[PDB]
Amino acid sequence: SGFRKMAFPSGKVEGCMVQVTCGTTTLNGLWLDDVVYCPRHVICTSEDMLNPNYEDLLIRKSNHNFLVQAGNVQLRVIGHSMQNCVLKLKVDTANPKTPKYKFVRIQPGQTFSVLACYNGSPSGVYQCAMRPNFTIKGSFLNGSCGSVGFNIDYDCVSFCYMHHMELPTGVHAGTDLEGNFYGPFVDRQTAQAAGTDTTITVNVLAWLYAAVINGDRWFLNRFTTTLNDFNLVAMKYNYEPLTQDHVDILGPLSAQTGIAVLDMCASLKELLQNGMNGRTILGSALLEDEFTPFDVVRQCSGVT
Amino acid sequence: SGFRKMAFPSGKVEGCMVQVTCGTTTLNGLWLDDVVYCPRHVICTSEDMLNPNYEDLLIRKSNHNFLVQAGNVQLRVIGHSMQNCVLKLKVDTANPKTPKYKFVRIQPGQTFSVLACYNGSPSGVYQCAMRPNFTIKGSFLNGSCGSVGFNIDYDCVSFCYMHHMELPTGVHAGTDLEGNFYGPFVDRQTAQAAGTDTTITVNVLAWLYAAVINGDRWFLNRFTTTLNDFNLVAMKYNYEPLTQDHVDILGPLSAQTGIAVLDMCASLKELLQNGMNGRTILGSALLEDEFTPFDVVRQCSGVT
Ligand SMILES: Cc1ccncc1NC(=O)[C@H](C)c1cccc(C#N)c1
Ligand SMILES: Cc1ccncc1NC(=O)[C@H](C)c1cccc(C#N)c1
Repeated sequence: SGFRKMAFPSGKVEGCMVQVTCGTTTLNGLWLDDVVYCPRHVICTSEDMLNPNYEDLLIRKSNHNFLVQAGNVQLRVIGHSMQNCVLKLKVDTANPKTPKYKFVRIQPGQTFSVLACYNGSPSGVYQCAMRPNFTIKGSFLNGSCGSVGFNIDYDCVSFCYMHHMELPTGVHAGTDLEGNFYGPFVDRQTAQAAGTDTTITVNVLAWLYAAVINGDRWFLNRFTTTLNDFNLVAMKYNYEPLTQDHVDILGPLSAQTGIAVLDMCASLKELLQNGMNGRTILGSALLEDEFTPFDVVRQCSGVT
Repeated sequence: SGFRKMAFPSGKVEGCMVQVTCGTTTLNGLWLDDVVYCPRHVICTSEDMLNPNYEDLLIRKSNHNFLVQAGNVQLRVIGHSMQNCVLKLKVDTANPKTPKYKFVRIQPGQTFSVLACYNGSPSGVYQCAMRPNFTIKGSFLNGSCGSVGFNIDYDCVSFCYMHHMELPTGVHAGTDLEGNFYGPFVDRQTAQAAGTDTTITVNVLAWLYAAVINGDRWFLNRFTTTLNDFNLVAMKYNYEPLTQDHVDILGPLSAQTGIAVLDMCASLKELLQNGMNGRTILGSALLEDEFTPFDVVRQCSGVT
């Protein structure tokens, strides 16, 4: 009973967080095996950020200029390399708390947990979605760079995001763990446009199924629709076009509730055209898009 | 930038979770030092739950009937005792992962993180508030009993809640770590009424300050009010009466934004009387009451 914006248990990721300092800039690093990963802008001063030449800036640095502190003890840096927008610092000690892990690049519309950190220490954990425009609406202040996003499948942590930047609009941008930015962003202090965002249609449908499972059914109507008709409405309301791939992953929820996907699309169509009329669904007065079909299945079945 | 429903990092609590089995009933236990804490209904069959006599039921049990498994290894039970609605199982081994901890009883309207667990394994973490009627609107399925709520102050985990029961309305009830229920509930399979709930006024005000800090200011108006006038409105909308104690803890937010508490009460008054008019505040179309003034200060300053 009940449905919450649940994050993964952050324990496995907490054991990997370290503080990385280079010059007078300090941020967070991810220590997996004998490598510490962090945003390459750790080597920049505030003035360098205006128009950095990272290759030239990194050439002035040596292994002894990167200070890595894991909790209370100091790690010895025996190598350094830049991969895209991340720095990889080779250390002489493998992290004894390294969980089973993978580096994955998530698709827009997928969700993940963020462990927000400052000075190598965790402050909080929250669940969010990668927006269709490749930004994340996080909660990050200065010093939070190097904080990571992840998913967990039983004992394996799949790291998908590393925080790098706050756009002038207050939304956030970052990279995968190979240092490739999500979206069109660059690690530079320059105004950068994030694309037009849209609502993650499949996620709203998954969340409407979670509402039915937990007893919120007032929005169910006597109508149905077609993919074409629904997509005409989705376009008018800046929702992502629904595809047969989206219908396929909603199948387990359709099977559990007996509500055909296209019948749920007709309920979504009426909510888009009429609004909530002062009512709520799962404690929300808007259509929630940060739960994927997989998240709803996992939460509603109790997967640990 | 940004404001999220952030939970505490759950690492310290994950290291304490164990599985407790007695007969054919399995639930979660909390292993701190050489004691495992769990709901006393672990000793009941489904039929016993109709009208349990816990003293008589516990008399038929011996130390060897309580199976405690911490991850993969079995703990040896050398003592058992019932304290209110919790069972305390003395084990021959102190948990090597015991964090610095306290047992605290929280007041209604306070917030905390829940680490939802099944069979001793963590599935997710979420932040919630203790409702003024002493229920929590969690996300719990069968097997989640023994999952705990907590807060963390630097290195100290203050355990405040242990999950015990799902009411017929789908809301949740539980105890402090001394086994005293929050609210008028009893650990019995009988329909039980939770009081009339109200909105946590001080929390909504704290969240309106968080919105101002992050740029959502459309709801600020040219008006002010008095505690008496505001409380007339709060009563009409089933909001908790605001006291000078509530005003006192909102002071740091009033100081940061320069918006007097009573001026913020006047904005809240207009939002209660007029609604949001199809607009949102911090990504919400309703007035959010699950962030205390302390949570907003902590999140907006980056406390780790
Ligand atoms: C201030 C702040 C708040 C939240 N998240 C990140 C930040 N910090 C930043 O955005 C830093 C100053 C920055 C500036 C320009 C480019 C990059 C990159 N990549 C990083
Ligand atoms: C089914 C379920 C879902 C979520 N949370 C708890 C539960 N489990 C329960 O509420 C169990 C069956 C129960 C029955 C009656 C009294 C107590 C107590 N104390 C416990």
